[PDB]
Amino acid sequence: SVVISDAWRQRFGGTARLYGEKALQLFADAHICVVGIGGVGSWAAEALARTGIGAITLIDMDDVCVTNTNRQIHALRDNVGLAKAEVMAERIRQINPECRVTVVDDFVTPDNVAQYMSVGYSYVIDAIDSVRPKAALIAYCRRNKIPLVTTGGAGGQIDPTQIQVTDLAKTIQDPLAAKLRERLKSDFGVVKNSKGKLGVDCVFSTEALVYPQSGFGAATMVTATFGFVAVSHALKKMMAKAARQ
Amino acid sequence: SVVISDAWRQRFGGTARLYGEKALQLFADAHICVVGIGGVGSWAAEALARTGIGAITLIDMDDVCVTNTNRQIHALRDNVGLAKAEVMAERIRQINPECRVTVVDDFVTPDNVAQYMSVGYSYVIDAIDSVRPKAALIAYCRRNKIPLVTTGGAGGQIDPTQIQVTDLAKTIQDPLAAKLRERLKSDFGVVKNSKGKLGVDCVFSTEALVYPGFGAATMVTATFGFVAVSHALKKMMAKAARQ
Ligand SMILES: Nc1ncnc2c1ncn2[C@@H]1O[C@H](COP(=O)(O)O)[C@@H](O)[C@H]1O
Ligand SMILES: Nc1ncnc2c1ncn2[C@@H]1O[C@H](COP(=O)(O)O)[C@@H](O)[C@H]1O
Repeated sequence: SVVISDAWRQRFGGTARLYGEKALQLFADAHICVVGIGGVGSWAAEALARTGIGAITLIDMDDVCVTNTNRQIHALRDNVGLAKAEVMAERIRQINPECRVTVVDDFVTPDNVAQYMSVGYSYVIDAIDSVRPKAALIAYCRRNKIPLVTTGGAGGQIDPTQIQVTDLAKTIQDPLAAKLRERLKSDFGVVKNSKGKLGVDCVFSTEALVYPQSGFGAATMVTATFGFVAVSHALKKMMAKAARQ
Repeated sequence: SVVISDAWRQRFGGTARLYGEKALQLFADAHICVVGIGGVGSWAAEALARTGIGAITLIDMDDVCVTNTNRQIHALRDNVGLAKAEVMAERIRQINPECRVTVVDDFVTPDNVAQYMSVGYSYVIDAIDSVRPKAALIAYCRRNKIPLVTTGGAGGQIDPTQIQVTDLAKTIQDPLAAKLRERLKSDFGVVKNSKGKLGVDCVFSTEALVYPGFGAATMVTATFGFVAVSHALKKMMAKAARQ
């Protein structure tokens, strides 16, 4: 068990009062991986750190670009050109200097997924946009019963009150999730069971897509909320599993 | 009237692709006030900045405290003891150096609300927690037809998906909103109309409250702020539309 220090309780006393003391230790002992530190994942990383999660792995090899500014928490003038994962790690150490943060400066691929998932995470939050690796990550977590939550496309959306969680097989107005389902079947033989489910939790929105005005655009209000609903769903699952034990 | 630089178009290309060029220009010309830079308002200030809003005022007098860490974007070790509004202003300038950020290092009170509120804001986001000033700010904006969105209670809640916007008269499960309508009536004679509405937009959640000083979580308090900002932008855009 990670030891909760007096400074930890000052930082996260509001966490303890919301979720209880048992959950505070559960979160301090957790190890959560965020794959893709972008429009969804950067805000997922922020939320985990601010809810007293004791260890966080960040996996991404992209750098902060000026064009990230609309929707990524790490996109500031002074960060531009630095590695997203490294920049987010430094911000997490500012939120909670006792959080153990690991940076994997790499992309997940069908060939390295086993080694990066081999670590035994409490939860994986998949926030990547490229469909091939996303399918491979999902296929691997599902087969190995690794707790995972994924996200459909967060672009082309303006209403954060329509964001919610469903089985991946049952999303709508999400072309990314549809391509994902195709690739899961075609490359990994992962298909719907009899009850019509893939057994994979997906954050999506019922909102009708807003097509490019002036690729799809995006807004913090929506993309960040994707990440926050992914974190809330993961924490809730973790707590349910602990109580069940 | 703000001339959108190319640097601005590089920052907010994605904004333009989502809301359109006309909206982008409307946001660059807007001036939005955020009152209370806490678990709700700090994320609202952030969303405002990252959506290309061209002028932002922040009103708060409190300092960043370690206990803020669970739910406020400016709560970081090196910021502790600095004025929240100034820390947030500095961050906004790092998001968009061309943004015009004004810090009011004061609390809104029933005696200074007209002086601060009547600067001609495009929109006011009220994210204050104290009931009496909050009633006063709502009553003033509503009497003066200042576009306002207010936020109810964000603490004691774990489910960001239950957050919504409705007329302040129709909120449920929110004691802060209930106390506000009471105070509005008693101290300002602000009361429901014919249609049952008070004519005030309120961000609230239908979730039943979790009693341990409620706790709070970023995933919820931030989403209150994000939903306030999306609502304000929708209303401004709809008003622009209808020329
Ligand atoms: N295979 C991958 N592994 C890890 N991160 C990825 C991978 N593919 C894409 N990403 C990242 O996922 C993030 C997607 O965010 P966005 O551009 O905001 O949708 C970006 O930061 C990408 O660099
Ligand atoms: N009358 C007021 N005028 C402006 N800001 C206020 C007022 N009362 C409270 N606040 C701020 O509202 C914020 C509430 O945040 P929280 O404590 O997270 O609800 C804090 O940063 C307070 O300092």
